[PDB]
Amino acid sequence: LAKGYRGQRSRSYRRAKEAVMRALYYQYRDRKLRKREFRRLWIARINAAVRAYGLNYSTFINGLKKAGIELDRKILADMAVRDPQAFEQVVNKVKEALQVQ
Amino acid sequence: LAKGYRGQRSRSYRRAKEAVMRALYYQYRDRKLRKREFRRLWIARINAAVRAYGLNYSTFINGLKKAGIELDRKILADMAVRDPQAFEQVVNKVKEALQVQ
Repeated sequence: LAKGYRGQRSRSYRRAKEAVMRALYYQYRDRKLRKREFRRLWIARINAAVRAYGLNYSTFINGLKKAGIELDRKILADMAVRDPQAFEQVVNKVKEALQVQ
Repeated sequence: LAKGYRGQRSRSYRRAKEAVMRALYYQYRDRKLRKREFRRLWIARINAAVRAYGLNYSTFINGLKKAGIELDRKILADMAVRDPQAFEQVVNKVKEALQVQ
């Protein structure tokens, strides 16, 4: 046991652990960056979808929250292309929650 | 709000609710699957790499466990190409451990 537990003062240990640390870093980074690329499209797409409805990503979000609708950007973005009419409903239910005087 | 919380028996509900579930089933299937192609990739390399040292994926995993070495096949398949030498050192530790008189 030298890589699972107990950090030997071994000459070989120091080298193997260094390799383990480099695997961890590179992977962790690809994950985060890959994940950043998506969140990027999710918002680009959602904004673009509510344009024709007189809204922008910012207003659609701060509106969804005051209507009690709990949905993620990956779900939002998906719906807009999978079921366009259902997507329209959420928007209306949000325009209703917003425009109230 | 036939989406976030409270499942009102309206036309909107069912429609928007089916949409959510479809977005969920799809994104879930892609993860599982993508996570499944890699799992196969890893094992295929680690095997081919432990080849010349006189072992296969099976024996190498049995050894990693008798020597108390907790490393992922994700980490493993990484080291095998990033630091071939350090990899050799884990091999030699498993092989050693393995033979007992």
